[PDB]
Amino acid sequence: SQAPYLSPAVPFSGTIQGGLQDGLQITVNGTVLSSSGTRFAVNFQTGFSGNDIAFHFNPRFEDGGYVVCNTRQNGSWGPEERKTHMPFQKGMPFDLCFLVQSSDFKVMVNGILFVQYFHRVPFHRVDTISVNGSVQLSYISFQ
Repeated sequence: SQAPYLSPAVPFSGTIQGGLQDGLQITVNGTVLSSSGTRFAVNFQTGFSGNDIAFHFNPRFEDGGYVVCNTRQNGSWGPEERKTHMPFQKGMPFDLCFLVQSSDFKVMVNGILFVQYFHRVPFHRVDTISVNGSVQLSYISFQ
């Protein structure tokens, strides 16, 4: 059972030991920084390059607050899935949980379902989690 990453520095890249598995939970506990920019991202990808991101979760404190989800494949982005809600507040730590399922990721914010994102590329091929942008991390954990 994988040990958590404690206070990882941002921008962060870490192996997921099993790779994703149906039933796996990944918890990201962090805080958006005030007056340090307007977006951050959590990426589930294959390897460390950044060119093949199965699931890009991208909150943007712009235009009212919204979040974009997308997939990148061979360094081309597909169609964005936007949600016009900002479930994060600057200065407030959040628990952002990703549950892997057969057909989708379920994304919870403090336990409440935020977005469901259907796999565009096979979940089993994901072996890496990455965070970047305007956020400070406290931990990333696995169950």
